Amino acid sequence: MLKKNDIVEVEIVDLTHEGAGVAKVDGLVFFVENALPSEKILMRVLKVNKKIGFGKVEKYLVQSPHRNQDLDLAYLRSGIADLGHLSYPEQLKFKTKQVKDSLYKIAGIADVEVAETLGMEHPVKYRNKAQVPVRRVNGVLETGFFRKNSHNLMPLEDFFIQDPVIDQVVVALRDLLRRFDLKPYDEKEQSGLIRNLVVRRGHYSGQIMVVLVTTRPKVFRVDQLIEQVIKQFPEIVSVMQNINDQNTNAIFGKEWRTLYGQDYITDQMLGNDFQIAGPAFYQVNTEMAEKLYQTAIDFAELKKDDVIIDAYSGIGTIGLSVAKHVKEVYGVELIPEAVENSQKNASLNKITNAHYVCDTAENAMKKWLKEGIQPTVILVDPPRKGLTESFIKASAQTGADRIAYISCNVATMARDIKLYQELGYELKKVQPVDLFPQTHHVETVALLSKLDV
Repeated sequence: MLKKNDIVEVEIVDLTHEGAGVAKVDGLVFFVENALPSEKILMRVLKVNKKIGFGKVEKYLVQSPHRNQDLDLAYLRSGIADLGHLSYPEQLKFKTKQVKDSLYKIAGIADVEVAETLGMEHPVKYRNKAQVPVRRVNGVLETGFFRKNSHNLMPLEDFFIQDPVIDQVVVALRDLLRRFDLKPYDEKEQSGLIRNLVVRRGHYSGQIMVVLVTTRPKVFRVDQLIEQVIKQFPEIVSVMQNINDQNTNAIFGKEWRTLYGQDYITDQMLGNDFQIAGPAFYQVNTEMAEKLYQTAIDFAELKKDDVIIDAYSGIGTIGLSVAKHVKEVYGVELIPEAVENSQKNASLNKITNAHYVCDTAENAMKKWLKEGIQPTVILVDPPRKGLTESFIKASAQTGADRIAYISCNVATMARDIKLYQELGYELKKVQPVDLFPQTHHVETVALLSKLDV
């Protein structure tokens, strides 16, 4: 029976969703960082639980031909790129396999085509938004990212999967915070001023918003700091302050202040302009979010007479992306300011057939149906937990023939598919999309239809 710090020769026989190698020794299932299937390693036992254990590679005996040798290990240990040590073609095959297995094991479905995962051509340097903690590390204010399962900042300048100009702004801000003697936040002490930096840069527009996330309102000589950072980065259009005075894992507090310029940037997606506030949700991989939405559009076979419900519409990106293709878009969104933003974004693009309600999806559907609206397509991008039975039955009660389910969690998608099948919908096609390349994340578009069943 294995002990911690034992060294055992194992063959890696599987890979978890989150990118851990799997070995099976002495009745236990071991999870091993930075170890790929068919690799043979000397494994250092780090921890033994009842049915599972944890290990480390002491030495590679056989390295996989699918290993990417050039990845800095910082990106695995920060969880920035959980699959970054796997060749990109095998990353895609793995995400495809996971979708297929979920549909079979959860929904009992084995006869539906699952397309190979849509990948990114140069799957690096892509995020249009940084959220970096600011902490003192080794006595110096640093920017970086937390080690996995911790709040220990790893100082980083190159974030691998982030816009390099954003990386440069974060470094310039780091150095200005140092020159101006501004103190980083200390979670244990609840001391200091600077908690986080959020930097958004338009993928297409290059417009930059700097958010200083601070514990207190007053930031000494911040006007001179702003004066100098905009000298280095004239593309900065907004310097915002968010005050978070709470002991919480949430990034943002309630109060926002504009210190310079605008309180938003403008960026483009599928040909439309979007005004993006500090706390708005906006896909960080614009290049692949465009392909994701294009996939749902293609699956739904959108016609100019279709009436679309954009369920959980946010600041409007999905419905406004399809608005030019369909008769009417009805968006439901629970957050009123998001509805405000989606109305502004419709107006900015002169889109007049997109209408938003702030309500629950069930109540909006009830009222829309009472108003005579006859939905024909529902586009829904549920949270990780999937849809409720109430939502599924309500969406089915609308009579909508096609439902494009944009999932960030294949497991809850397969569960929801089962109920839609009981309700008379057929699962027609499935397309995984690599929305977050180099990571574990599997995004899936599923087409459900009660036509031709």
